[PDB]
Amino acid sequence: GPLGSPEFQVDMTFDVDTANNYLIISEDLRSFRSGDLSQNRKEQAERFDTALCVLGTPRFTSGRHYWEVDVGTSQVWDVGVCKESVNRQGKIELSSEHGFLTVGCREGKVFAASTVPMTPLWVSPQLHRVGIFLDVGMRSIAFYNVSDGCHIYTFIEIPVCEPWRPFFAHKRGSQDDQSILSICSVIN
Repeated sequence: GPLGSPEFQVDMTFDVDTANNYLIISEDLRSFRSGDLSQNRKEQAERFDTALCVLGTPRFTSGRHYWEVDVGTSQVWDVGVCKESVNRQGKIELSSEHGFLTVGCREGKVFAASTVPMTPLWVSPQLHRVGIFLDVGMRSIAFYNVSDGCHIYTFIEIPVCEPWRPFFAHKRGSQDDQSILSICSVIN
């Protein structure tokens, strides 16, 4: 991607204790998608019971951290970070005032960031890979289009009193829809 300083690439995976019942994760724990059946999993506070969401395993409390998410052909998604202390049961309101700093896409390729009110975004029609840079020191989190390094939105003056957990969400477009969200990779 456009990340010039590789040292900040945070190779991660998803945290299964957080995934919602209707979310199927891959074996390498770096891809997922909502679905038909209900994966009856160990019900717990760390797991969303209603919304189709998962959390990256990391827990950032300081430093600069970068990771990429491929949203492929998905039509409905949300990416970013949420506070470790956010409520995971019931209605999840994507609001920076509820602890959610995300960028999302809805039906019709409409883009929006979770500010208060929501900030509309005009991103490339061919977008499919989002670059995220969490900078706790600068109290900001930025989003980028990985295909050309174009800046999408940046949140500033974000609170840094508790760990920030990578956030993810996805809902199929149709029964046949094969779209998936996958975290991206590695290095040398």
